[PDB]
Amino acid sequence: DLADRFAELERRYDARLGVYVPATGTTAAIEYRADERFAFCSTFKAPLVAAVLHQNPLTHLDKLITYTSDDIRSISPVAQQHVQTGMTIGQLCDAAIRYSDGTAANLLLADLGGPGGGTAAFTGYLRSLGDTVSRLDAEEPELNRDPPGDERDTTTPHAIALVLQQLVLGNALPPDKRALLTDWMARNTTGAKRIRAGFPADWKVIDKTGTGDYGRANDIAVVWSPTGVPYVVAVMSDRAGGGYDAEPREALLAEAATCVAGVLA
Ligand SMILES: CC1(C)[C@H](C(=O)O)N2C(=O)C[C@H]2S1(=O)=O
Repeated sequence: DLADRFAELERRYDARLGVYVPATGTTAAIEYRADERFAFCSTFKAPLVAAVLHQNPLTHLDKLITYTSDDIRSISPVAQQHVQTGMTIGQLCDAAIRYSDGTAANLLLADLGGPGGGTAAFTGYLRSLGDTVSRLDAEEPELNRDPPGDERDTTTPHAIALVLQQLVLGNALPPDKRALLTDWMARNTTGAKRIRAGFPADWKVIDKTGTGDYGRANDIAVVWSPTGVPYVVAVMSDRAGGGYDAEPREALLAEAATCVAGVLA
């Protein structure tokens, strides 16, 4: 029956909607176009941070990187200011999760090393988790620019909810490292109007946003009930009908999350 509202919301905002919530002991998985392929956009920058953290000791974060003003290419609120200081690996992690800083992301790919500036190694890293579906291919900004139909730079609600589960609630990082990821996602600034705006205020919310062309709007989050029961919620959207220059409708994500809340209480 919840399938009738997702499709109802799909009809209202002229969109395609993806939705996965892993299952608990006490609630069944929520599925809508779950195993269907959506574009990452800026959602990759979350698992990327666990990638550095994991193949790197806690002393790495105080390593400094310098960069030319010809590396700065995507939206980069934090990067274009520090072009003369540099940014330590750690600051680049804060940047890339809290502000979606596009350059910071590209340098953290470079820091994984190997072919196609560290995309090979970063899909690499997704496979250690179980994800044999998702795959990053380009750097910022082409991964947002891909045409709808393309299998490149894509994941699924099913695939990415499961990755997140393992990184925040799971044990795919040791507790010391697991705390940085979660704190950075907990003071994200880009999420105000998506999953956060659909759940009541006494639920706590950590999230990493993504936006693209062809109407792409994306949120992956971990949420906590007033009693402290966690869950994982993945919402993904696009609007190819509207053109390459389609507008992304944020309301659609916040509506869908209110639907999910109804079910989780
Ligand atoms: C600049 C982008 C490629 C992309 C874009 O070009 O549309 N921007 C958004 O809407 C989020 C930012 S981004 O993903 O860094």
